[PDB]
Amino acid sequence: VVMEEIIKKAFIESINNIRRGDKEEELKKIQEKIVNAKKIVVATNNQKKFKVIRDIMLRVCNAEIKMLDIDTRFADLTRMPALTKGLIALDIEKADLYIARGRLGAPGSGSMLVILDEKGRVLTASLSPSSVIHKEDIEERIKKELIEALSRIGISIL
Amino acid sequence: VVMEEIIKKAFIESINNIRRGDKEEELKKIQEKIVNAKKIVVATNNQKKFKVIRDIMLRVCNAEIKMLDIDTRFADLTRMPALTKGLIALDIEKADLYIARGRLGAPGSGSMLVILDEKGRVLTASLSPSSVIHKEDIEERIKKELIEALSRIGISIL
Amino acid sequence: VVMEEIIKKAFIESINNIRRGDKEEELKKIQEKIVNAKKIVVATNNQKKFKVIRDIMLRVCNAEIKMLDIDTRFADLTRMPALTKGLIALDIEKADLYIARGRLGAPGSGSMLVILDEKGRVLTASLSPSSVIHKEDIEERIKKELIEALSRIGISIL
Amino acid sequence: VVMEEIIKKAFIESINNIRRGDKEEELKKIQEKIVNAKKIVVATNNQKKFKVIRDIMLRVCNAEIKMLDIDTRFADLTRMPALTKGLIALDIEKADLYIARGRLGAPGSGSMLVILDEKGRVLTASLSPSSVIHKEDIEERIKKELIEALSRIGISI
Ligand SMILES: Cc1c(O)nc(CC(=O)O)c(C)c1OP(=O)(O)OC[C@H]1O[C@@H](n2cnc3c(=O)[nH]c(N)nc32)[C@H](O)[C@@H]1O
Ligand SMILES: Cc1c(O)nc(CC(=O)O)c(C)c1OP(=O)(O)OC[C@H]1O[C@@H](n2cnc3c(=O)[nH]c(N)nc32)[C@H](O)[C@@H]1O
Ligand SMILES: Cc1c(O)nc(CC(=O)O)c(C)c1OP(=O)(O)OC[C@H]1O[C@@H](n2cnc3c(=O)[nH]c(N)nc32)[C@H](O)[C@@H]1O
Ligand SMILES: Cc1c(O)nc(CC(=O)O)c(C)c1OP(=O)(O)OC[C@H]1O[C@@H](n2cnc3c(=O)[nH]c(N)nc32)[C@H](O)[C@@H]1O
Repeated sequence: VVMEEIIKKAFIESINNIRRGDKEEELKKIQEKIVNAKKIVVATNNQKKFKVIRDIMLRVCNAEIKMLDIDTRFADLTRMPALTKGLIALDIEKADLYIARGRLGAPGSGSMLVILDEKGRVLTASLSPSSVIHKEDIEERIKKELIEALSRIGISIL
Repeated sequence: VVMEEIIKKAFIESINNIRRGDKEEELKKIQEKIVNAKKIVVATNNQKKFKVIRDIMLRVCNAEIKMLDIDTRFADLTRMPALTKGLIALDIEKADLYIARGRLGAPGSGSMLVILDEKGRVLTASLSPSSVIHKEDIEERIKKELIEALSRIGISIL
Repeated sequence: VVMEEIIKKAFIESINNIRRGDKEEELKKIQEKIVNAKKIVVATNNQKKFKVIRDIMLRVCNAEIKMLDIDTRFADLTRMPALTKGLIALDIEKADLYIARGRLGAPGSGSMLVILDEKGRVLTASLSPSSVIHKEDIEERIKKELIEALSRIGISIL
Repeated sequence: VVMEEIIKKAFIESINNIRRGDKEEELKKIQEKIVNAKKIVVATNNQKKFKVIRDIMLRVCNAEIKMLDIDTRFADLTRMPALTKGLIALDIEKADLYIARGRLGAPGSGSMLVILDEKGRVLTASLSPSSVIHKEDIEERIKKELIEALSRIGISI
């Protein structure tokens, strides 16, 4: 069953007041989309971030993985910058999966890393506390963020 | 300074490539908006979810706290249901803060609790894994979500 | 060239501040997307709305055109109901093009017809005044809306 | 009523499947928000665009009307740049209304002018064809878009 047919079913359940939350078939399709991704685009031009992401993703799938040629810092003027960055990458590059990391919402709100599919659907995300608070190396932070975004949909890096 | 003037500064930084993450003034402003709120709307008609949220928020601020008299489950046909739920409350109720909890993304993607201000800005949020995995009492889940959403922007419940 | 490449050039212009509005290549690519579409989904379960749009779209392309099995009225709790209806159709059906027609914005704001591409991108659109004013048959309104949305990107129905 | 209550009424009609389009009260309320605005922000730092919009809006209301100090062209990397410009101005300026004009959607998709209220709700909008086609002066174009955006919610200059 294709993702669209799985989502159709969820939407019908919601409309008709029988939706009881996420279902096993749905989680499985999510996992499948990530693990089976053949091409992955990371919505950054910052080589530091890219390498942390790429190395982890290589433990889970057999995709070609690349970053962007433009600076996505301008997403930082939007309401939800991490998400904006993911849709910028979706507009300019064809891929199976898009991974973005940046600010969650307003200045002050900490960070969000998000994984989108090829139509811009939010498959998974994870957040860190504002760097003003945690003060960890950005490298260690992104690593923890990616790993938690995967574990929360049943994907272990082993 | 006013929130709008704080955000203008952040935006100027990003436009001109000198933005080095969240700043103290920015964190402080968010905490202030939450701690000083006079009216809070919880973006549900579900009594159980409301009570859990309210009892916590009364530990941190002195607001009148109320829930909605419409079912926001129809948000579940949109891309980011939890955010959609916040913006429905924003459209139909006047408050200083809006709290919503729902599915993060596509079916299977787990949960998001989000706090929005007076103009729909994302102030903070937290996520839980797909209920398919964690399998916890929802009321215990929402407690953990709200406390982490507060703690990641410097607000302690104790 | 591929749409992604075209958009990348535009974004590059914008970043550098040499963007002087839409380009012939961009118009040509939009036209191509529409005229060459093989499958079109109308984001509605309303047979009247469907028939109007179908018969017009058949004058411009050789697609299979269908509607949905679910009522996309629930998009009418969101900020931008017409756009929300398009993104619901995108989530539940595969197609080259999605056409949605509903309320522009807040209650009282009149109507929007919008055409999206297979990744959710906005190709063209058109509006009618609020029905409280114009008082015309819905089918006559949708016909005029569609024909406008097509002529403003250089597509003639004649 | 307050706008929030008029909106709840409308949403309730929708949930129950009895919504039969816009209503006179909702249209009145939109007109009211526009004509009675005391402050308006034009979401641009472009003087020519600002001036065309200001001179028209001064015929409809008695507001203070101002533009931004930042270039909102960075909106042009998002899916719907005109709307994004609106919500940038909302984030950095208090006002009763916000007016933005820029590209509707994808490169090549033509223009949109939009008017948002103080919570970012979409009150009205208007579109022009791709400039590649109409080939008009941008100032004539914006005059026509604002006028149509006002006239479609019952506001005559
Ligand atoms: C509608 C919906 C959905 O499809 N998926 C999720 C993700 C997930 O299941 O983790 C959520 C949170 C959701 O939204 P909502 O907060 O409205 O949850 C709807 C229903 O889905 C089940 N559910 C949601 N979150 C939890 C949870 O944390 N624990 C348990 N036991 N059930 C849950 C409950 O029956 C609940 O009434
Ligand atoms: C632009 C931006 C922002 O204003 N705030 C935040 C939230 C926060 O500061 O916690 C983020 C994540 C952000 O986006 P981006 O991922 O582009 O990070 C921007 C810059 O802000 C700093 N920064 C962001 N996240 C971290 C972190 O986890 N650790 C450290 N040390 N610095 C960080 C770095 O200078 C980094 O290059
Ligand atoms: C950045 C941008 C774009 O890529 N496409 C469009 C649609 C279109 O070209 O029809 C617009 C409106 C736009 O946004 P903005 O209002 O910021 O226009 C950017 C530049 O694009 C040109 N332009 C935009 N609207 C018009 C117009 O109505 N007439 C003419 N001659 N040029 C125009 C001008 O050079 C202008 O400085
Ligand atoms: C839900 C909704 C709404 O509240 N307002 C508007 C703006 C407006 O009233 O002008 C629209 C377009 C709408 O969405 P939708 O296309 O789903 O219409 C819902 C119903 O609202 C009435 N309606 C909408 N557009 C027209 C129109 O162009 N002509 C007429 N006569 N009725 C209309 C019809 O009863 C229709 O069944």
